[PDB]
Amino acid sequence: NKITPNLAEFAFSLYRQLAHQSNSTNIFFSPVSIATAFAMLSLGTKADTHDEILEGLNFNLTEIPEAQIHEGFQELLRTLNQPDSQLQLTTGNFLFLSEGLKLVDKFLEDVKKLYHSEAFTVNFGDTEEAKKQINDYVEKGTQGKIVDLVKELDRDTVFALVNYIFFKGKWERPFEVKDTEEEDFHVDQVTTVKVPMMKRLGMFNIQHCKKLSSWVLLMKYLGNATAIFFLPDEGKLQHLENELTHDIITKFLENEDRRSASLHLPKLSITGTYDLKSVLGQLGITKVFSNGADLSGVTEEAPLKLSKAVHKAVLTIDEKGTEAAPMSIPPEVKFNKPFVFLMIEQNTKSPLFMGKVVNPTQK
Repeated sequence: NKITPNLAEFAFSLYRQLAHQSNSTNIFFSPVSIATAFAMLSLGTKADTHDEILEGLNFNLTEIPEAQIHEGFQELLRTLNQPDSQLQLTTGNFLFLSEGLKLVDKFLEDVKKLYHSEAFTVNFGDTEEAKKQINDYVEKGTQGKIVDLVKELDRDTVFALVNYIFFKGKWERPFEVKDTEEEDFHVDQVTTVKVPMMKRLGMFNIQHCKKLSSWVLLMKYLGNATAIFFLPDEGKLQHLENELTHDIITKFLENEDRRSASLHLPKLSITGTYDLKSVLGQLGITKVFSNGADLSGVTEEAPLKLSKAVHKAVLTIDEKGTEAAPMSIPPEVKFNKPFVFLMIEQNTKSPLFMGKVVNPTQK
């Protein structure tokens, strides 16, 4: 591809932003899902409001232009939602604009054409009636999987953006279920939760990276995906999260050896809701949320500005995989403690998902 280099960093710089604010919760989101959502939204913005968004995603408009970025995002977004694509990954965008605006046509047009997104006008006057239409709009277009999302709306809201994404993959080489069994997972030096622990002795592209001071495991997905797990040495969690860099993962990936290992990957299902305004705000993206907001590409009547931007992602990890099938002690590698992981898109290498698991039970 050609944006992986930047989304990769966006992914990271986005991560150390949500992690900074609560090193006690699980963290899970799709860097691509979001960039896509703002790259999409950028379509209806102009001037600085516009350039500030694409830059905020680590793009340098003077060394590459939009009419190529949008090109790249769409090439990737296809890969995922594609036809044969049985990777089981759903994702979309909701756009709620205050009813009473002659919204430019072309916009809605492009939006629901390339960036898989739908627009719905609502009555922001009634703080509760909008809350209602929305929570319900979402619960309908989400197949009833996301309920009562928006807990509480604002008062002067006039534009709201909801971005979602569910994912549950099957591995190339699956785990027998008769083998998984409950085990201790040390979330803290004091707390300990019991959790189902999938286990399998196999040939892995696992290796103990000294630079990151942590075991790094690679697990291929059935499809155009790949998951990389990082198990950090005692108290090296913080370090790991600090020394991570695209150039490093990139190298790891390149290598092609493989050695015996006894894996203890935990069976888990986690999600993560986040309010982007604040975070992206820290990452440079402000105008679209401020007052000047140049959203002329969306409406030409009154002023307008993104008031709320929410992101919900859901992941499920299990033993599922392709239906099918005393001489050198292999290293035991048990993920029974906080660990960081990242999902890559096989073709483009872009960062599909990113997270930390601090408690397999927490929600």
